[PDB]
Amino acid sequence: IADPLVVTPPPMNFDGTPAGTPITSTWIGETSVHNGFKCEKKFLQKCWVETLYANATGSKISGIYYYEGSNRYPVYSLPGVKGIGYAFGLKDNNDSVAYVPIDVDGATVIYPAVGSTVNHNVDRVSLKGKVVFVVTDKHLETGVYNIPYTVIANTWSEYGGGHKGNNTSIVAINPVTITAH
Repeated sequence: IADPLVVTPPPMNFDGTPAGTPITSTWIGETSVHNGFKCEKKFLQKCWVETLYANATGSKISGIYYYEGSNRYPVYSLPGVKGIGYAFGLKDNNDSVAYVPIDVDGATVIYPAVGSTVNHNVDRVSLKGKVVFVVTDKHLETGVYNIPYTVIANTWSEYGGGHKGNNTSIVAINPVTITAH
């Protein structure tokens, strides 16, 4: 079974602005699920997680990115919203695993990652995500932006051993408001 990962950013206030300006000074809405993907063993058998994949569902905005260190994150448009987009981080919730961009250079391996635990006793991977919103129109209107519930990735598993079937799941952004002055 797999639990959806729904990141929950807090309300934002933005006081202006070139495209690519982040709405907040760092990432927000960090959220994690204990049971990201868990394989269900058949009776008297053993199962483990071999690989997890994430496919970002959004449309990239050409030429706009979110930078952290040597990492360059794509920025996507938000269905229903003009002038604000998002970047996101998604990873194995292992303390040895860093956040790095997916969907760069269709789907992306997210497990194993560098630092992940990998053995036949890993029947469960926990997942963690976060988001940042980015100005994409240099003429962003002032007012109240209501970001709708937005699925941002579909995810799925490849399990090993004797299991009851692979899972699919999602990553989504919970609705949030950005007040632009």
